[PDB]
Amino acid sequence: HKTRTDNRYEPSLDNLAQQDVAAPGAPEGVTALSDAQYNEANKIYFERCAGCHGVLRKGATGKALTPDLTRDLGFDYLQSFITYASPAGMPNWGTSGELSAEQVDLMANYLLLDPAAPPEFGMKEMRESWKVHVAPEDRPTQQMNDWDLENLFSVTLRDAGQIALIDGSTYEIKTVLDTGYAVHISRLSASGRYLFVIGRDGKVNMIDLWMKEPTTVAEIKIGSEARSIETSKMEGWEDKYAIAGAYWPPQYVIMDGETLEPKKIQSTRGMTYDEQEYHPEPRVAAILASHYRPEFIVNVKETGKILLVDYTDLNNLKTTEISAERFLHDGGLDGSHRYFITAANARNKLVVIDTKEGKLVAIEDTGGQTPHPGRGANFVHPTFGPVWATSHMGDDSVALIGTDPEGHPDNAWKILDSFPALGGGSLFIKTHPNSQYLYVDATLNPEAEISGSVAVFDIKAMTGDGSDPEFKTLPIAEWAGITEGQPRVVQGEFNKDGTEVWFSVWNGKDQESALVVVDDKTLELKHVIKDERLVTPTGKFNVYNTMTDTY
Amino acid sequence: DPAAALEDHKTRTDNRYEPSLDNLAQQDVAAPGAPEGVTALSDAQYNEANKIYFERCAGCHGVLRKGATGKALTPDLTRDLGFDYLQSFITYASPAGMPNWGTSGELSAEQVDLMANYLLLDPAAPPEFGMKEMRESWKVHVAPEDRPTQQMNDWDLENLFSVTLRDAGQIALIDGSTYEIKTVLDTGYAVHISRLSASGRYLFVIGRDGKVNMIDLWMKEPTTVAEIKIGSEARSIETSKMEGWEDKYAIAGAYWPPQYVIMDGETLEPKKIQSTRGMTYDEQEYHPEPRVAAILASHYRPEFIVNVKETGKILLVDYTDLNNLKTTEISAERFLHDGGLDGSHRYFITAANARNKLVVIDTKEGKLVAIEDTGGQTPHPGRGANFVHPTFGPVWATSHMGDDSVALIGTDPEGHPDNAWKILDSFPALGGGSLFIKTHPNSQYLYVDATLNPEAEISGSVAVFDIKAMTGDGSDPEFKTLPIAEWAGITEGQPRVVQGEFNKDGTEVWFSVWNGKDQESALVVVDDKTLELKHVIKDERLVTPTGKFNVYNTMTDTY
Ligand code: DHE
Ligand code: DHE
Ligand code: HEM
Ligand code: HEM
Repeated sequence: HKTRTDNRYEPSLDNLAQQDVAAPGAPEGVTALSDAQYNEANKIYFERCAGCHGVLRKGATGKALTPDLTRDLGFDYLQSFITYASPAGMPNWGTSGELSAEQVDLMANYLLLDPAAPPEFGMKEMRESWKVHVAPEDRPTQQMNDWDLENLFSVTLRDAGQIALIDGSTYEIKTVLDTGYAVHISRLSASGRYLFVIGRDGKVNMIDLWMKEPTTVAEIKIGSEARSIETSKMEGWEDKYAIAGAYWPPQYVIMDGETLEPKKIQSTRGMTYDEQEYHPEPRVAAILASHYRPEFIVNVKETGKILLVDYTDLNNLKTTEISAERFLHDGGLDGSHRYFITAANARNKLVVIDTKEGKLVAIEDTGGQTPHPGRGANFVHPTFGPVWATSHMGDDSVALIGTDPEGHPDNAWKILDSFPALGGGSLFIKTHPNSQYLYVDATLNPEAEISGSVAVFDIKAMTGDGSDPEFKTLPIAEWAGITEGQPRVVQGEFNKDGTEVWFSVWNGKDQESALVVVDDKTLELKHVIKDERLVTPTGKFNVYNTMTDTY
Repeated sequence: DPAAALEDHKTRTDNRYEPSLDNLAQQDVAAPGAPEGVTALSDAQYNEANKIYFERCAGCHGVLRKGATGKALTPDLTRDLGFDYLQSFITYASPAGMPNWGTSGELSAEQVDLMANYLLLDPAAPPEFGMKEMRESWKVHVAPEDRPTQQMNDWDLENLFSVTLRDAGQIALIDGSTYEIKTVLDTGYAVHISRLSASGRYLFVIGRDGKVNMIDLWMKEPTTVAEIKIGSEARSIETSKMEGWEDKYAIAGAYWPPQYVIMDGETLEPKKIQSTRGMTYDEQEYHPEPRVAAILASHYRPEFIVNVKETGKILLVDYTDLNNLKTTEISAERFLHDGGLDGSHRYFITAANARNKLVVIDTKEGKLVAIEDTGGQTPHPGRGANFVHPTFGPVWATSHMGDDSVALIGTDPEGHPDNAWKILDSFPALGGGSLFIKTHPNSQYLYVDATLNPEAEISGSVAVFDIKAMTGDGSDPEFKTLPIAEWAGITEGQPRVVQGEFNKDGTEVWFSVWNGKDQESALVVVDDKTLELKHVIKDERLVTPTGKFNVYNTMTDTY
């Protein structure tokens, strides 16, 4: 229950926590909580505990806390245990994990009562929230603004419920668009015309980059808690569909790529792959799109299932449910775009799926604690050949896995090397075909100096001889020149040409933040982006690199 | 207005066939707490109400009370209605269950109050049943290696009949030519159906309580060689029938938990469990209790065909790879129940009973091909009846529970294009309450029962149509009425005749004369060529005979 560098990345269901709940009756031997006491405890539970234990308390990374188990433990045990607090959430907006004596009582009593399941969110609810602001027939037939769309960057202004569209060459903020609250990621249609953003509360906004003044042409709510979205990327299916994944309800939704009309909702509730036991809360994590078949690649966390969903027929729906490893989170395709490599983070494993054949290929331990690749980093190692890399939240290690079964059979799907970067708390590793450098952040590191810097390895100098490759440390936060707080540097993202890499210097909402652009060839500071509108910048997504999956 | 119960809860000929979860009802449950404004029930009182609910109400309203054919009765809804309304409504009783064993639907004043109070309380979900639970129940009595390598008894296995002796939880293996009860086997609780492996060697039976038994017909004395529990309430089972996959797998479907399980065809080892919880096909709303109904096996692909009732989805599950599981979830129609393959074994035709529709799936292409209203009320085909109509061509027939109609649908898209998947004719048989229609390739007759008809004369008889005399003139073909119950010579009670089943040669058809467990029942064998009584099977052991399955016709899907 203490704060580890690799346990702060748990889901904070703060949007779901806003829903009022009715206090249940208490069975013999259990004391009931008033509506207010219960609601106060429920809000705390959803915001700080549900991530590890589940809203239904059936367990996730943390064990189940169902009434039968908790009642056996007793109020005294629960009270004493909860007194120590709980793991802190993500920095800047997350919880501290500290509880008062009054709250420790509410929490202990709450865990002894029978929880209700939060409301479902189906077609009727989605269609009611579905709004087409600009019908397809009323949209332009060609780009009507003069922006360089493919070099645009879509930046999340987290706490402001907005995104900034920034010119990748001039660094001018072309526009700031409202979305509501905390967009998690931006994804582009295969043609690069449509920008899709998903907010943590399940709201999806679709933006037409071809309009003279790009704006939301359609919006829809697909759940109460969501983190993922993706577009159809199979040749011939450009702009056909979009898909969104939710934590609650546990489901994914395929929507029309032009109107956001909800077409197919699929529940992810089901059996765990290994112990084959029913799990009522299998959250949808990363969602990618196949380049080999007209399918979406969906990670189902708690059950350890990777779904290949064929979108050529939504009525006679074909899917391949792949038994993988529990706690699937993020991942990416290799350089050839044929293999999906994903982190089963809590189990320190990388799962590899062949998207052409639709089958599991390998599962390997990285030797590190809690791999968190984001989409990862693909590059040609001088000795090993094609590899994909990931850093870790739990330690300072960077692991490389071979990704070329045809040309380098002996290295394929094997962890070829592991070496240290700046320190623990890493979230994103990055490179680009035109770059000779491998960038690794350390966002969640407890040391300000480290969390504000980035490690950079020279791929060309890598020998794979077993020694630890040296790295240059870029003082990103220092380059941004921010006085107050301990801003955290996060997520490298390259421009279309792969000549410049951007990083977010993430500070609190009422504090100063910035984006730092680094000249990839020289590893020197290129530009510092600051604007009063740039509030809590986090995710950044270059249109071209996102639409083509170039990483 | 509570007086609305007079119609909503009235017993009809077509509303007595909803599930009775009497096995799940046996589990003792703790009383939940009662929130403010609600009076609590003691553990004893709550358990009593729970048992009644699972036995008489859960079929229509759901174990979780989220609604099935009947509306949801969750605490949020019932509390708004209030105790007074519920008490008054429930006082009128509820629809009766199936004959002989079903509920009367009558409640005492004490019980009515227990039910009203029960509905105001928050129900807990019954226990799940996963791999750990299944493996704990898994027992292999005779390892494959120790079984015979050839038939060791002298029985004509293909002409054998596996008959459900319902209430006793037994099955009688009866010789198809001598009519001798070769053996009566015990499985514990009520067996719903018998299915045969593709080779015809293994007999699989599914108990309503979720118990699966596998019987080796090659043993000198056939007995259960392996058993396993796959849930708390189950009604379906099937074997792999794709060429090259003989004896490879068995699959069982459950009402609770909502799931299906693929097992090893030789040992019953549980291999893959799949939850059926999901979204309804049309309104796309989450349903927490989608029951698995009929399960058939594809002859065109190595797949099982699974009907998921409340969500209206037909699943085509590919068993060639259980790790990288390929399935096709076909949006069909809600309330899918029973069905069968056409004569060519390519198309699955199934009844979405509560909606009076027949759904047709192309098992080769793995897609929905048609949905047609039968024009009748509550179609209940069983596996149906396929035959080449003299003027219409290949057709599949179904009778109805809600009326006396028999509907024919064309099943030949290539050879009789205009007639394909269209209701070609509809005509009356004996009366409403029909459950099974039957024919065989070697017979020119179509048999139709009327099991649930309120009139004894009708419920104890069968209508027989002469397929050869059928024209396409739109008029109603005549039928001969066979007094099956009368032929059986049974005095006490009103036994009901149910389900025709042919012998291997298709020269004789059997019917069950179904009476109560403490009453006399019988099996009646009719000579198909003459439509005359051939033989009556009576035995003190023949208690509550219902489903009958001929080994050959079942293993080959000949109907
Ligand atoms: C499932 C998931 C994905 C994969 C998206 C996809 O494939 O489309 C993802 C990706 C991401 C990516 C993707 C990067 C990429 O390059 O693909 C980014 C930038 C990101 C910024 C953040 N994430 Fe993320 N994130 C979660 C979930 C996820 N994050 C959480 O549940 C968690 C731990 C807590 C929560 O309740 O949200 C969490 C906190 C954060 C943050 O605090 C970050 C740093 C800032 C923010 O804006 O909230 N997450
Ligand atoms: C899901 C299902 C099937 C499909 C089987 C398959 O494809 O493997 C089926 C088939 C059947 C078939 C299949 C016949 C065939 O030729 O395929 C028969 C004989 C049959 C005899 C009965 N059924 Fe059945 N039956 C149910 C469910 C089902 N019945 C119920 O839920 C119900 C309504 C009440 C209950 O709680 O069980 C019920 C009551 C009955 C009876 O009362 C019958 C008449 C006597 C008995 O033994 O219980 N059901
Ligand atoms: C949030 C305030 C919160 C509560 C409440 C909570 C409770 C809780 C209890 C009572 C236990 C004891 C379980 C037992 O049977 O002994 C327990 C145990 C663990 N928890 Fe927890 N927990 C809260 C929050 C969190 C968070 C944010 C995490 C995940 C980072 C988490 C994790 C765990 C883990 C791990 C355990 C130890 C046992 C195990 O599952 O290995 N909890 N929690
Ligand atoms: C079992 C004894 C049983 C109970 C209890 C029960 C309750 C119940 C209530 C309180 C209503 C009224 C709800 C309202 O007005 O909102 C209600 C309504 C219907 N029921 Fe029922 N019911 C019990 C049993 C059964 C059975 C066995 C069936 C199915 C054959 C059934 C069906 C219905 C139907 C139909 C209605 C009317 C509303 C609708 O869903 O159309 N009930 N029941």
